[PDB]
Amino acid sequence: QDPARSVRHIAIPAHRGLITDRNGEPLAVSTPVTTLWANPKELMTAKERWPQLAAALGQDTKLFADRIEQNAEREFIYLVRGLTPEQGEGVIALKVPGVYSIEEFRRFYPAGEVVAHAVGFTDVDDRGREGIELAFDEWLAGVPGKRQVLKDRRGRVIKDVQVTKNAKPGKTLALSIDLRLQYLAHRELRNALLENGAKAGSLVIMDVKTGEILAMTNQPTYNPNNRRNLQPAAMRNRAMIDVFEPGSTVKPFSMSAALASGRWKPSDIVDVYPGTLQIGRYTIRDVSRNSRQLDLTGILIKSSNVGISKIAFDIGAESIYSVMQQVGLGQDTGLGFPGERVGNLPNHRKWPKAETATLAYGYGLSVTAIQLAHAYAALANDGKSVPLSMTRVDRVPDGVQVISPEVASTVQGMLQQVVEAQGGVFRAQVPGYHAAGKSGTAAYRSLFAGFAPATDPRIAMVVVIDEPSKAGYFGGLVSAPVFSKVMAGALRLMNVPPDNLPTA
Repeated sequence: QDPARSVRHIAIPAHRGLITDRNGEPLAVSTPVTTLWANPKELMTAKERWPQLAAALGQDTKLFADRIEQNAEREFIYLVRGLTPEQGEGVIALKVPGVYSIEEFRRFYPAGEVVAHAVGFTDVDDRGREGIELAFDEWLAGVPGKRQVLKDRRGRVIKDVQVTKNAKPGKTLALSIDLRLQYLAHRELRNALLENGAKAGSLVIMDVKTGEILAMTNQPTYNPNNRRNLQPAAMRNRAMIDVFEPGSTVKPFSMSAALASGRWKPSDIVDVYPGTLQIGRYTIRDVSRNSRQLDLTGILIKSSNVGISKIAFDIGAESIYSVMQQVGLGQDTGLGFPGERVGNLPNHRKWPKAETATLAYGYGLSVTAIQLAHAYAALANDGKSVPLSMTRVDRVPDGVQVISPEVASTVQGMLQQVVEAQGGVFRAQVPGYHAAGKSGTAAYRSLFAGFAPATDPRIAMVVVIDEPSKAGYFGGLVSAPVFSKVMAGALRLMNVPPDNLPTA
């Protein structure tokens, strides 16, 4: 016979660590629940109790009975996982022979859909599946304990023996996300999609000095507390997973290389007439073709592919590739989110003219919205690229000085003109502040990337609107007004003073 007594092991689930926003607002909270297990050998002695037990478990009478009967020779099965503690005590109070309980936890997400992708969610086993819950799973999960119970020959629990290993609680995590800014970004991106009839979109806000991600929202979104019917489209963390060719939004990096070469200054003029440039078989074409001479700021205002290409041929692709690589376009962010996409930054030993030109005006490389925002953050932070963080930064790390402060300041002023000057991106203007930025077109994505205050930058932001299909309230670039609204609120939520003084 089997021994009259045996010492069996039961895991002790650990309490998963609290996730908060940067201000301590709870974002993911472990909630006590009760799991019930049973010894079928004992249940088989108390069959008249089964229907009441099945009812208390929310299970069908006959499906429940079938399950016990088919497991009659086992000494352990789960009856139900994750009942409320109240529902649990109700089941336990039936006093059915062979019914036992385990204290576990399940997550609740107080901000729900507002921060769905960034926070992510746990699986049925309380394990991180998406977002920060996934990226920091080991930190948040801790380590289960193990305890021993004395059982008899038929698996009846006689008593607790001891705990052999205590559970190590999961550890707390404060995100860089500011829920105040995340709500503003979530609301405005949702409104922009509705008014533009768009498929999807993303918005990222970064602190340019600290590398912190202050907001990251995508549409569609979902309620992580109720995923019954959640469609895969909604679950996608587009800001980190969708790659696209950034188009004219990378011209400022080409310009930074031009100004660093020693060969170009902002007042220089390039003749871009007639809005095309033939290089062998290939023709470089501007979208708008109403220009002849443009200064360097003009090339940006007009999104002149021709103009930036002539500059690129003069300075060489290598110098542009170097800046783009160093600011992180097509490069690992270091954020450690499994499944994050890196995109691609093409390299060559001998750069063909077509590849040089297209790199310079943003085709042939592919990036994510996070990378684009980090790149603009370096430009905004006087050329210093601080590593990205999704967690609160108290001690600011050194950044790599990727662009000289002087070149960065010059480009900031050019991008301020892109927003402010006649012919520029009118609806990107941020009332009460000077803002700086650049539009582009990634079945298209509308892109806007920028920062503010333009003369002393604090915040960088990228807006991506995927496949707009309906006319919005304002004309012009679809993503521009979203930048305007979100930047206006974010700057004020952060108490950033206006930089548009009357000449002081």
